[PDB]
Amino acid sequence: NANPLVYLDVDANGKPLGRVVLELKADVVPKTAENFRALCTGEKGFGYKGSTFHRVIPSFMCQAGDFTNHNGTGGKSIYGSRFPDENFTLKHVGPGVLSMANAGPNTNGSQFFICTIKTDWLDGKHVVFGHVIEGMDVVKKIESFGSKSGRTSKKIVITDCGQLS
Ligand SMILES: Cc1cccc(C[C@@H]2NC(=O)[C@]3(Cc4ccccc4)CCCN(C3)C(=O)/C=C/C(=O)NCC[C@@H](C(=O)NCCOCCN)NC(=O)Cc3ccccc3CNC2=O)c1
Repeated sequence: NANPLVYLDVDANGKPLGRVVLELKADVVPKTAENFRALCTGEKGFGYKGSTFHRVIPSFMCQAGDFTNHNGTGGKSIYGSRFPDENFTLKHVGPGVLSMANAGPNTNGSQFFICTIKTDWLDGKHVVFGHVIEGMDVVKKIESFGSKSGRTSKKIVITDCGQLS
């Protein structure tokens, strides 16, 4: 079975930035990939639609997915509030890596990040589970509205998301 492709359509201050297309590596991390896929489609009754990129740091990563507290302290997975680190097989190889945000070991929920640089120091600490395959330019636009603290200069909103099937 082919790896799922999913999308995020992103606004800045109500103005469309475009579409990010992500391949989820369900072959290597099936459980982590399925959580993200299901949060994109909303099929458990909750997910990413309408939530924000709440922490964006230039030359590091763009972080999103806290649809419960919208500030980096929340989120939940389709398995429960948190689920374990599935494996650390895939590595933070460069820009475009899609990886799980966490608050330490075995705290995956819904928050995720897209790298804008090789973040190798996160290897073995954050579960990588996909990669940008179209729309890296959009990711760079998101990055342009970040700051050193991560606070965004514009409201960055995932206005739609889903699975490309
Ligand atoms: C409950 C839950 C479940 C799943 C995910 C999450 C998100 C998770 N919430 C948090 O921890 C906190 C703490 C808290 C409070 C209440 C409940 C739970 C936790 C709240 C949000 C703000 N909060 C801390 C940070 O912001 C932390 C930054 C950090 O960990 N600082 C170290 C160096 C940096 C790097 O390497 N910086 C390089 C800078 O180079 C700039 C170049 N120009 N590492 C990082 O950011 C590591 C990293 C990596 C990817 C994604 C996220 C994160 C951080 N995890 C968070 O945000 C929370």
